[PDB]
Amino acid sequence: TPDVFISYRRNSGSQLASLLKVHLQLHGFSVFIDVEKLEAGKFEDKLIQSVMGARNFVLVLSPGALDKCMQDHDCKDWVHKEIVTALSCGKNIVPIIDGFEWPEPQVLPEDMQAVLTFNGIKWSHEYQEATIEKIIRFLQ
Amino acid sequence: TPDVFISYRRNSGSQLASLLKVHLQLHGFSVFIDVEKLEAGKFEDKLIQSVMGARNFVLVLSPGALDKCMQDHDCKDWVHKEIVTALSCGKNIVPIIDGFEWPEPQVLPEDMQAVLTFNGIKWSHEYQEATIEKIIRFLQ
Ligand SMILES: CN(C(=O)N[C@@H]1COCC1(F)F)[C@@H](COc1ccccc1)c1cc[n+]([C@@H]2O[C@H](COP(=O)(O)OP(=O)(O)OC[C@@H]3O[C@@H](n4cnc5c(N)ncnc54)[C@H](O)[C@@H]3O)[C@@H](O)[C@H]2O)cc1
Ligand SMILES: CN(C(=O)N[C@@H]1COCC1(F)F)[C@@H](COc1ccccc1)c1cc[n+]([C@@H]2O[C@H](COP(=O)(O)OP(=O)(O)OC[C@H]3O[C@@H](n4cnc5c(N)ncnc54)[C@H](O)[C@@H]3O)[C@@H](O)[C@H]2O)cc1
Repeated sequence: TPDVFISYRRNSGSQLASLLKVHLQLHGFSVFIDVEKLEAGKFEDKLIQSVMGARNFVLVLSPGALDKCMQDHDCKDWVHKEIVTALSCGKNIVPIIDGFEWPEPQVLPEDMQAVLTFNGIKWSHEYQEATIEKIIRFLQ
Repeated sequence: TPDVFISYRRNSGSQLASLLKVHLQLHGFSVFIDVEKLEAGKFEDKLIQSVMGARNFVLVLSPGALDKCMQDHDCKDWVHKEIVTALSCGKNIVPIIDGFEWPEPQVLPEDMQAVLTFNGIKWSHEYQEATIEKIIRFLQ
């Protein structure tokens, strides 16, 4: 029922993810971010259904955002889990690049390596309105 | 003419500072932040005029936000200059605390120790709108 899911890393991406939420809602999108819209019940189900329900998966690539996905053999890391769901479901994946270094794909789990083939949007501190505009152009 | 001046550290606080700006604009307040409002001319002049011009001074205390203030005995650091300006002008100072560890006064320059005597607001990741509502209570 939301159009946009926001996947982010708390310890480096929380503030950016929130700013993305606020801007997109301003522009008429219904947005899921965990802190606003993850409510009662077993969260493993709710989180994954929430990815499945949104056309758009916006992924915040703050510095090191994918480091916990590395060597996540049992799929216990939540950004890992969200990306796989977005990939499996063929979502409109929009990476947002905020000081991220592109790792060699093979440091990532096979089931999320394809995340790096989607075109991302550089988050510009100096030109935020234009960044926001570009993100809206990408959204389906 | 701006009602609110946002002073912040770029390396740790740029996202929060932009998040705060949007929320305050949505609530009808005119906000200076550099990356939107600092325009042509000598920036030393224009910034200081901007602090002097705004009833309210929102200071973003991201972690280590005052580190480059300490031992800054010549007032070269920009967060130091902004604070000193807001103090001298008797501005409504509003600290926003986001993982900031409170320092002993003695480690700060004498000219800006008084900033620690102001009542600050805890930035809550889980209750952002409540945080924003409290900030607006503080503002004049
Ligand atoms: C004039 N400057 C700009 O960045 N101008 C940009 C153009 O319009 C928008 C804009 F503001 F972003 C900078 C000036 O730097 C210094 C710093 C020391 C000595 C001389 C200049 C600016 C401005 C404002 N604040 C205030 O303080 C706080 C941030 O302080 P700090 O986190 O510690 O910031 P810093 O990272 O040490 O400064 C970074 C510098 O900022 C840029 N940059 C430096 N030179 C100039 C210059 N000539 N013209 C344009 N940009 C300049 C370069 O990126 C440098 O890296 C905030 O509250 C701000 O209000 C600090 C530095
Ligand atoms: C259900 N959890 C919540 O945080 N719930 C909060 C209450 O409602 C709103 C809310 F979401 F903020 C967490 C669950 O954590 C884990 C983590 C590992 C194993 C089991 C549970 C959640 C949820 C969503 N995301 C998604 O992923 C990304 C964030 O990933 P990371 O930065 O890496 O995340 P983390 O911060 O390391 O999470 C662990 C922390 O999460 C909290 N916390 C853990 N337990 C629960 C729990 N039972 N109920 C509430 N909070 C819980 C504690 O603060 C833990 O330290 C985003 O894209 C999110 O969509 C990750 C973790």
